[PDB]
Amino acid sequence: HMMSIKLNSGYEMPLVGFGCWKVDNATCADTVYNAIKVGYRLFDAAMDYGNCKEIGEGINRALDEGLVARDELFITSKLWNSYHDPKNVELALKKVLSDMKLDYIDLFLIHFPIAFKFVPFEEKYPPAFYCGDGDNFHYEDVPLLETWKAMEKLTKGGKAKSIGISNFSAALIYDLLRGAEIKPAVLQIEHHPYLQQPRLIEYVQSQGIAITAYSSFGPQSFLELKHSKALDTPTLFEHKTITSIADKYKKTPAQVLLRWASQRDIAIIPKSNNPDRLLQNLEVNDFNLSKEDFDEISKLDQDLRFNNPWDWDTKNRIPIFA
Amino acid sequence: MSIKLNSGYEMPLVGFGCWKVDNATCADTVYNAIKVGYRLFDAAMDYGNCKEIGEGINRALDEGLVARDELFITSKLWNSYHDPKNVELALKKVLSDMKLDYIDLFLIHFPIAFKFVPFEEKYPPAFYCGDGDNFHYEDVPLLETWKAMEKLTKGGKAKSIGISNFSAALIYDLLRGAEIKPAVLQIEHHPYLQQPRLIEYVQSQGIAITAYSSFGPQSFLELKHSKALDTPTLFEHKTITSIADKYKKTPAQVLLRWASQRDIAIIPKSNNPDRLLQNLEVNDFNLSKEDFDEISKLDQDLRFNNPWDWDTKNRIPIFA
Repeated sequence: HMMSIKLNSGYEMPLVGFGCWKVDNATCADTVYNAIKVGYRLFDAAMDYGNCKEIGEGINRALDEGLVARDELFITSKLWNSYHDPKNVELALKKVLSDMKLDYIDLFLIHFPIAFKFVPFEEKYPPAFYCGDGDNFHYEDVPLLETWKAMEKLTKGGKAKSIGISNFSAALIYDLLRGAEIKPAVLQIEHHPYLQQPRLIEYVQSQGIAITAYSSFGPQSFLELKHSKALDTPTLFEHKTITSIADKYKKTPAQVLLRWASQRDIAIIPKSNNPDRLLQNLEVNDFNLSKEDFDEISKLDQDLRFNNPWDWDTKNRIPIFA
Repeated sequence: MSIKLNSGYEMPLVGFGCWKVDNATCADTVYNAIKVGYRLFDAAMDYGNCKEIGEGINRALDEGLVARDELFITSKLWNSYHDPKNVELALKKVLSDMKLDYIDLFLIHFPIAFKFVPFEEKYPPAFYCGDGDNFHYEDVPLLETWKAMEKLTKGGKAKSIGISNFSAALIYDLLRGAEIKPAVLQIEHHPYLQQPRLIEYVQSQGIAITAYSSFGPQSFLELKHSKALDTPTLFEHKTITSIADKYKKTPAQVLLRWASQRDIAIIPKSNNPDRLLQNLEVNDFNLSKEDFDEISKLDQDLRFNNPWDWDTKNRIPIFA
């Protein structure tokens, strides 16, 4: 019995899934398949990762070999910024289903509250930060609610069982719900002990919207730690608060960081090409953090965000987190 | 000194903030301020002193001390009137209360939409939503309210329109469906809450910024929002006082110049004629690049005007 979240859409989402963000294309199909074998059922994808095709190979391989049924899996993808124009939303979902070789996805998210200039799929895919003009960014004047209304229409046809958002601030969600007929089922955000955004969490969960975390391990390189305003922030794998808790339960820092989220009903999507870690991540809910552990971890919040589109376009700063 | 708004009109960089001015003395205070040389007056439907402000303005006008086109009157659409049909009714109420036939700037006070309350039932409604102490809200997207604000500029009853307490992410989205860019953004702004990227993005869009609470937190509950051990008032912060000492100025002048020198409009208040004249002298002195660097270190995201604390049942997350 793996844990799941009952979405407001009526469908169940596994609490612990496999994040395909940053997974290399060469090994992706095997990694996905080997994950399904281990027991993973949710797989987090996106139009911008560029491995949707390889993810599908792993899925359909498991389906063909009879390791699982389709309704047992939970497939997430994300509408990239280039396709916020309502005319291109349905086309984007078709593109996802085509690449992954699936008849439907379980969750389709607006990847960012950002609308790049539409780049035809034939011109470039994944478009990433290309907007039809070299390295220059260009944007479309498409309010988020217009894109959401197109997302709501997708659910009428079944091609997307549930719809959601990613990287939306609480203020944006607050306004979006004023015009939404269907509330988002899921909000995905950067979430780790250094970026805890407790009031965002409280408000979003108060609305019955599930939350998925990415970057659960926090910053792990120079530029990622450079966002800190403190003098010498360590990685959460070395922070004394994490290692002490980890040592106390004979768990790894990674398991503590993942359980810190899942135990608060925040879905996690870790990745791993290591068999021992792959099973450790899946069974991360085998121990319990105490009230005292949570109080100590809450002290680490320092508003350290290292996935910030502000750093994308230097000519027109993207202020979604400003 | 003034700043030319993207609407074409000039807004004085130093105004008189009528927020928290007592009704009994507001009219004389406003009138005396005009005599000293003040031209911008920052009002709001929720302040409860709109009539008294208009009294001081019209007293000066009747005496010929100033012409109406020399004054810049700002008011704010309270949260109860975000439903488009109530937007023009709200402005008409402001104009009637203040006894003026047009306003220079009309701001959406907050990105929050309370349940409408008829003007006869209670005015100003404040946090009343037609149900005792319970808060109730309306599903009116901000863009719908803005479209009604835009319509107000076509009839001249409001020369310019703007917003207040909007985050950059909200402005980013609002401009996607806006025919008229907001002319002004008013926000809490002080060395403890500098929001530098919000300032940069907003000013890069041609939008003027007005600061309130330029002196920072000055009481126990206001300072309590700090996560630090013992935050002092900015009047006694060593970074502020050292700058004031070497330039032979007051901490208040430093705090105000920290905003005005960056083209951020200020709206202090005072009943002291000498302090009133002092505040009008913007370019009396300048802060150095080093001064700005030292002051920037004080930013700690200390926000003490947060609607999160209004409704404990349905937390208002506009700053979360």
